Amino acid sequence: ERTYLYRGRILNLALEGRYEIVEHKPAVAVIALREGRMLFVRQMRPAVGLAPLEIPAGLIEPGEDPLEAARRELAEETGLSGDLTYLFSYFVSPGFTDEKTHVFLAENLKEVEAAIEVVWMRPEEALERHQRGEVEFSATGLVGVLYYHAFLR
Amino acid sequence: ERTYLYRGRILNLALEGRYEIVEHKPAVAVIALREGRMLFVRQMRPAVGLAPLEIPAGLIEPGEDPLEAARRELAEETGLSGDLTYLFSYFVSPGFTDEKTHVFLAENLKEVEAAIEVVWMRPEEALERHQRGEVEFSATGLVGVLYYHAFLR
Ligand SMILES: Nc1ncnc2c1ncn2[C@@H]1O[C@H](COP(=O)(O)OP(=O)(O)OC[C@H]2O[C@H](O)[C@H](O)[C@@H]2O)[C@@H](O)[C@H]1O
Ligand SMILES: Nc1ncnc2c1ncn2[C@@H]1O[C@H](COP(=O)(O)OP(=O)(O)OC[C@H]2O[C@H](O)[C@H](O)[C@@H]2O)[C@@H](O)[C@H]1O
Ligand SMILES: [Mn+2]
Ligand SMILES: [Mn+2]
Ligand SMILES: [Mn+2]
Ligand SMILES: [Mn+2]
Ligand SMILES: [Mn+2]
Ligand SMILES: [Mn+2]
Repeated sequence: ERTYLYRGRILNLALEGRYEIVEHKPAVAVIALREGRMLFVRQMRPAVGLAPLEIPAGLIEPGEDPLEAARRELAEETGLSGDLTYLFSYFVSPGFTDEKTHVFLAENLKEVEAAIEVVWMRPEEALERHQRGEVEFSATGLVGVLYYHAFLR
Repeated sequence: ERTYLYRGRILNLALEGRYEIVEHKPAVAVIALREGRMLFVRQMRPAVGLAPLEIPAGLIEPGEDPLEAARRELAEETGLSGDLTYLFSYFVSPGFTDEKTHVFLAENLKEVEAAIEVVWMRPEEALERHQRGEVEFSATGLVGVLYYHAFLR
């Protein structure tokens, strides 16, 4: 049984016996390569007090499925559309939250539309800047970089 | 300025203006290969109501640095010790929490010690079971699988 301590906009906090649980909407993230650059985004993230390197990502809204949310986030954050393929999903931190992220690949990007900074960057370069302490990653940014190195070279 | 709504054992819930923020201890995770198998673990995770495929992981305790926490978690969860190398870090979900995960590689594993299920499994097989819907991943499990495919074949 869950007891709710807080019902919010983007999360709920519950207790389930001794466990502290944060309920959170599911998310999507989009991996996109063009001319050897990966599409990263950065924005201020008050939770961490900095702007980590992320890939385009967002919450799934009411009525939407993951593919539709992925299309919307890509367009809203970067002005692009592409051919989207589902890759895999993961729980961001299942020791305390149910947030699940669905990850897509986007191909054949086109500008559909001309706060969030678009940062095209070679993944090799993102990984080197991170190893040197120059940038932090979100899980989505790291998953994009590792996926590229595994499968897209 | 943060306003605190809840101060807990493994998180705090705060408001920072319009943002809902969950403070959380930093974590470590350990990627380990032996004879082509990756060291996964599974445990029931009440937040998600299932046991996703993870790698050995845990919270950094008071007094510890990430390397020490990684050594401890590996031993406590799997009875093993190894030669540990720092790889990279990521924020699990920086749109709402400050949880940061430090990821290590372990080599030359040895049994130091004879709830958490140890699951040695080829990463190729973990990825195929996940694509087929048979298992879910945590971020740490997916990062382990992608890192292997990128760098350890
Ligand atoms: N939700 C909870 N609330 C209260 N206490 C808990 C909770 N979960 C576990 N405990 C207690 O806290 C102790 C913590 O066990 P350790 O191995 O250091 O951590 P980990 O594996 O949980 O988390 C490691 C990362 O992996 C996952 O992605 C997580 O989300 C983290 O990001 C447990 O024995 C319980 O006593
Ligand atoms: N902590 C917050 N609390 C309140 N509202 C917020 C918060 N953060 C953003 N908003 C509002 O909610 C809207 C959400 O913007 P969208 O693009 O769909 O989501 P995303 O990119 O934030 O999160 C995507 C994933 O990436 C990260 O890993 C996250 O942790 C997620 O896992 C914002 O415009 C704000 O109005
Ligand atoms: Mn977003
Ligand atoms: Mn957005
Ligand atoms: Mn912009
Ligand atoms: Mn653990
Ligand atoms: Mn443990
Ligand atoms: Mn066990």
